[PDB]
Amino acid sequence: HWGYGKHNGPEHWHKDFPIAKGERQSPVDIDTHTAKYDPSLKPLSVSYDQATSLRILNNGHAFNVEFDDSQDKAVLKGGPLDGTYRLIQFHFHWGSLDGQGSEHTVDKKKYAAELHLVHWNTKYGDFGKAVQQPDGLAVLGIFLKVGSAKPGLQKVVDVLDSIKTKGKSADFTNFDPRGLLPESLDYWTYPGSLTTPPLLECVTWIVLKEPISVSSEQVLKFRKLNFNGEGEPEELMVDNWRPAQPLKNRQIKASFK
Ligand SMILES: [Zn+2]
Repeated sequence: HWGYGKHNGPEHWHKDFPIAKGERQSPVDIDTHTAKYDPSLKPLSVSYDQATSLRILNNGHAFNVEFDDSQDKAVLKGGPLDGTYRLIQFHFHWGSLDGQGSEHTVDKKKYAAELHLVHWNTKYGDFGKAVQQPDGLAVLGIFLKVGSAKPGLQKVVDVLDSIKTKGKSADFTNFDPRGLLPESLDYWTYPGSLTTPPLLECVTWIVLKEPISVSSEQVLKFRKLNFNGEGEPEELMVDNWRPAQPLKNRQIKASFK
């Protein structure tokens, strides 16, 4: 099955998932000079005060912090979005070295990692239905650079020892995703896809301009995770990012000048 190795990584995905070569694939390089300031964009609204985290799961390609999305407790709206999108999970993509790991790039620069907060459009009633729609998801992307610690990430880092291998889950309640956000909500936005199979073209990407900084120890702990299940041969969960895909017939919009 698909993965990030030599024989099953991104360049192979198209064989099972032909949309890999589609017209609105993600991620992309964000050419900051070619992005268009868009005045019709409304302010972005991130309402996470009532978020209910439930669990953390190693799914064999990343770890997801999952939320209760059975009510409007943690929602994204505004910006380029019509309507209300509920937070279902967040996860990261990261590198084996600090010089790579992000999926999106900014003027070809790679960050050490990238946080994805995955939301679905409440008009479609659940995540499974939403991913089948062209406006089904909104993913808020935040770049991580290595420097000072991010205190708000530490609770995540500390539980990773409990979900080292594929299939492991652990209770993860009362985590506040507001501690992972940078000061500024300035963003680029464009229409794209899931960056993991099934690669469905259902995502409005909202990528924040301002990275968060995390410590070297914090990202090191990500790199101790395993793609494999317990008792299978150990392969460190690193470089779980898809490279930048062709922009094709798309223009990236910016909320700022
Ligand atoms: Zn992702």
